[PDB]
Amino acid sequence: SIKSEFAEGAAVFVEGVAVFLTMMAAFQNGDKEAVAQYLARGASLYTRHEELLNRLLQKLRREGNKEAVTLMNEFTATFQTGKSLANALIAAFKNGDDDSFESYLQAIWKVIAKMATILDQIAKAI
Repeated sequence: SIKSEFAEGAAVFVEGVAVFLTMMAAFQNGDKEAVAQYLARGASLYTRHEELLNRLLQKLRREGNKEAVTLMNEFTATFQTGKSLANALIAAFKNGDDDSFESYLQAIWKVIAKMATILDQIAKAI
């Protein structure tokens, strides 16, 4: 159902946000081995989330909920376009470029915050 897919996607979002916050703290504390593990985990969370977003969008389009569809479109467009920032973050990790890594963490967080606002609006429109 729409509600089942939404709740499962929300829980993956919560996991990803938590991992991201933990990764920012590890980076600040100079624990790069932990940062590497969190970056690897974020990758599988991306795949898990993308599947749930697809499933939810299919169900929303079939039921014809216009407000929820347009919000979900913005969430998914941001999720997909934001992959470019994630790839740059990974590149900075591989290059040992901590200044760039820091910059992308802070820019990504701004996007995550926007996505969390959209997600709350989706919950109120389903």
